[PDB]
Amino acid sequence: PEWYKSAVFYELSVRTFQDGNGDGKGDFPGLTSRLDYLKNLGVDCLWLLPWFPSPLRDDGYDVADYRGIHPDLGTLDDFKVFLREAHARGLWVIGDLVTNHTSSDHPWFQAARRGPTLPDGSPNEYHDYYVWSDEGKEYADTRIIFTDTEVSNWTLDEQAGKYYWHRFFASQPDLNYDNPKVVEELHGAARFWLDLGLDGFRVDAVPYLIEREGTSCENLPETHEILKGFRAMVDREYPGRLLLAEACQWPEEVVEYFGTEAEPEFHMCFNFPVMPRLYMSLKREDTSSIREIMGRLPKIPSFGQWCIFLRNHDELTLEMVTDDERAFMYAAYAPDARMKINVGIRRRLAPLLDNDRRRIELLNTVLLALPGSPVLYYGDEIGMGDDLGLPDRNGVRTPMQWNAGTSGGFSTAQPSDCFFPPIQDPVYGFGRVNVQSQLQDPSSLLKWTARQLELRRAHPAFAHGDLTFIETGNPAILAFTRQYDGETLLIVSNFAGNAQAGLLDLAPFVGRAPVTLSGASPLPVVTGNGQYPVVMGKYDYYWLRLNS
Amino acid sequence: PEWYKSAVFYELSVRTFQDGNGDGKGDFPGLTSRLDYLKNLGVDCLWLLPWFPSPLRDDGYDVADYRGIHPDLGTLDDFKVFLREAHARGLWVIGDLVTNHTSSDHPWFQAARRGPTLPDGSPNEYHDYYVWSDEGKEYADTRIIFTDTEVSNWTLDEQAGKYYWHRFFASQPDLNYDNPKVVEELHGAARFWLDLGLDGFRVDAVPYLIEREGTSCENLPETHEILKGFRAMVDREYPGRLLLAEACQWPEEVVEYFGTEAEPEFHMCFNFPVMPRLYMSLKREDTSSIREIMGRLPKIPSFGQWCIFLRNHDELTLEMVTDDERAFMYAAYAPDARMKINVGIRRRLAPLLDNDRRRIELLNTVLLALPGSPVLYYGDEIGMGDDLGLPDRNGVRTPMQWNAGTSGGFSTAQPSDCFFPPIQDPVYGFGRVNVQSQLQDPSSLLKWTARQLELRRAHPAFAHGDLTFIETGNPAILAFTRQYDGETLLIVSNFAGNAQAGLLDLAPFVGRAPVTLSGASPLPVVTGNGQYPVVMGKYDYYWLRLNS
Ligand SMILES: [Ca+2]
Ligand SMILES: [Ca+2]
Ligand SMILES: [Mg+2]
Ligand SMILES: [Mg+2]
Repeated sequence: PEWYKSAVFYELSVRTFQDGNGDGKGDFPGLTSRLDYLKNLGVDCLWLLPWFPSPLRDDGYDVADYRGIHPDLGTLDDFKVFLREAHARGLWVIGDLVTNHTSSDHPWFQAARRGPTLPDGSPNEYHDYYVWSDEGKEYADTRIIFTDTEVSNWTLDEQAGKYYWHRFFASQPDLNYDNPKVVEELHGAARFWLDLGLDGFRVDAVPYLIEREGTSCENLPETHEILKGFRAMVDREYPGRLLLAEACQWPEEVVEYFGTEAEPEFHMCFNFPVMPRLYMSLKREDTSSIREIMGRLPKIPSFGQWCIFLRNHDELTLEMVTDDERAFMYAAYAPDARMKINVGIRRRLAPLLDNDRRRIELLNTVLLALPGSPVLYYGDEIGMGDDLGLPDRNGVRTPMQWNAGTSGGFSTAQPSDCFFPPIQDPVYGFGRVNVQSQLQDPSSLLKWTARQLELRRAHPAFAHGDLTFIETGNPAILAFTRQYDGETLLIVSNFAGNAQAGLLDLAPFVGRAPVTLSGASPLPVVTGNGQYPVVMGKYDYYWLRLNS
Repeated sequence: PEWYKSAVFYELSVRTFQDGNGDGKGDFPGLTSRLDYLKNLGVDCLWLLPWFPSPLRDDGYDVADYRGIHPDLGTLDDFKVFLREAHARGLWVIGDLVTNHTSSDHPWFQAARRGPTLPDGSPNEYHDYYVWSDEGKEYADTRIIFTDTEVSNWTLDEQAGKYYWHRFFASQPDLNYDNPKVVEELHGAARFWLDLGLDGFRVDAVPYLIEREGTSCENLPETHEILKGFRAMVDREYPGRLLLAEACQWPEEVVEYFGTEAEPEFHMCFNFPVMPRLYMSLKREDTSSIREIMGRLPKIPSFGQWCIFLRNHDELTLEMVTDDERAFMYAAYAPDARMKINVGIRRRLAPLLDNDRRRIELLNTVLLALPGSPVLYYGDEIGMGDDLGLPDRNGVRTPMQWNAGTSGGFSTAQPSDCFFPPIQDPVYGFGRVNVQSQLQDPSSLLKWTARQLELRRAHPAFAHGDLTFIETGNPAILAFTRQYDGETLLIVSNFAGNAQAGLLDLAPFVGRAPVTLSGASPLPVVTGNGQYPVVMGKYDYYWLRLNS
């Protein structure tokens, strides 16, 4: 099976991981010097956030050169050293392809804004690279994604005297994918990095590629068309490489980004639909929305694999939940208005869960036990907090906390000279929360995460097995089976904060012997009608094997 | 009924708790300013470690003046203000009465080592306050308690040309309790403090008052008589004041330090027999130990109440335990040789349990649920560690860690200037383990301990009920009821580090529904023959209520 199906992912920003020269910004030489840490954590694949030259108006997602390294982060040779040294340890590394839009400082758009026709006689080839409007009335009935900061997806450009389109900030003008010249430009930027030996791409914001008047301008077939062209190129020209899609839509729409077996698209998509339902189910102590939303995801093609996660560099997004659910999630997890941003919640995993390690453990359990490949977000393995006095989603991207020395070992610059300030409070600051202390503590959250990934890595049914929900008689208790290659695991999880009893329907497995995955503690044989009484402590997780 | 039966005790030492004036030594003004903290934690009664003038060769337990305040800790003035502010918060205060022995620098031993008769001709009435011999040959068949330091319980005095008796250090000569003037002198010392409003005394080294030839010199009939007369004096004269006794012995001998209804002795005694079995059942994952030794405890008088603890200012003592049990304890809990001392182990609780919060919560659960009155060792509520670079048993008496500031908030003197250095290592140092942090953390151990304590006081069967073990089918699971005034608690505890199944024998309670104590979540009703199946996750505790 493909490497990505068996891999564990780790999402970092090199501007925020490890500063190597005291300017207060993370860089590639600083990341390289930490590769052993990630290896020994149990990670296989590093997903780096954008590293290209950029004014950093959307923290680097507004690219002004698709084929360079941002001068903050080092040189193209620093990048090459880092790639051969990650590969030498057997890590894979994937990039972030920002295909929907460039920065307005990108030279294509400095060219395009001159207008269809140059001051010179001739037509401007670059004008058609972007999406222009005389009045800016097209594509109405089209939501605004960045809702706390933009009032329209059209913006007036003094130079061109026309309107240009942008799904995100005005600093990020959309690329026009109806121009074949733009599709080649994208292909050629991907080739440049694959040629360097990068292992693949997380492709950002795929639903918003093609616009069409009279539609929502999400998930249009033309978009899927272009995406299949990209997969067809990679298949032909770089077999083995991974394309991974960010596509925050509803179950029915997300699954289309795998394409089909006849016409493949992405190898992987994030499982955005479950992520918010995990959090809500913990507050209602009812797990049915996990079962409902999981049950709407169809099966995916053979090459496919879900990517599963709890948090990331962005807001905990609520754009694709019911209106009732979003109101509930705000009251439950954003009690201060400062905690919201756009249509989401800008908080890290530990503070979302009141820093309760029993809860952090339970959720990481469910992350690791669901059909997919897990991606961890840097710092959640040590329980990092957030800095809510920082603009946009930056309070969730503070520097990695390595020890209790200057700026948590991230830099020898002082906290207020760092790009973002490292967190310094009594609960989450680097005095209390850092890698070094957790390397020496036998019962660390970090030690726990490592040992828990070891446990998954010894049981391939987690990566490759099917999934079937067991009836339980108690909505607080979620049980399911993962089956593959003969092995049958049974995962049992309590979303309630006190003891719960359940009655599992194990009728398909009468005569079988449940043992724990850790130390094979035996449990009673499934007998009779297979209805199986269980009791569970607050936030307990049972990882079982049903022996035939 | 009697206030000590229903109280939570907290053991601290003034010198290491809080320094008010910045000389690096804890003082009574500093302790006074922290009474809010202990009141809020849920503590009812402070239990102070010897505060008297001393050369501190055994850390205050070698007393040189029974009626004063050691100048390190302030004046008798400051101690008065302390008792007032404690009492104004509804806090009882008991002291330590060190009764078997005094310091070489006590005026009595100075006067006594001047021979049986003086230079002038008169008799020396002080020579007989202490126990002398000419050859040092009486009382073999007697052990050395400080096996690591002392080779004989006799020690020649250069100046008196005789040997004096001492159970502990040669710096702490044993007082002679065949001399009735000594008894009066102790009643005189106790009344000094009772008269100031102290609420009682723990009496240390109580089993060693009387020596007799041919005998063990422990637990002697004449020893209980002096004690019986101390109880009489107190009851007759300061009624309602508490007498607590440290007596590290086998169960059948410890129970008679209560004496009887006819002849009362102590109100309370430390339950030394069970405490080392909690630790052994954890490692063996086998609670048979605890049940064996609890059944060997005979019933106690009506005024009687056990005092349960996990740890104290001393080594974890293994003297009163089997050779095989001691070898098991050392291998499991003393990996390094200098963690051993005096047939014991000198580590604090959190290091003993590998800093595993699940293991720490579990044993605090059992401390709080066994029948008796619990005593907390200071800093265990936040998870302090120990320092083995300090001699003797001082490694567990580090300054209380209040916040991340200078010397952990214990003093403005910097760490090398403190009486004992405050701990600074990466796992248990004050930058990471401290009170202010855990006040702010919604999910801290300090907060878990306070909540668990107020969950206990809400259910008076813990303090007063009886105890009945319950069959379980699985040695790793301990289960028992506490019954009192028509309330039946049910306590189920998993001492294994993975999931365990049990069959709870609940026949008496058929028809009744087990209800969770935290949140009132109901479990299914006990049907059929009372055989009630359960599963439990690693180190789980269930605190249940049975309702008819
Ligand atoms: Ca677009
Ligand atoms: Ca004596
Ligand atoms: Mg730098
Ligand atoms: Mg002082």
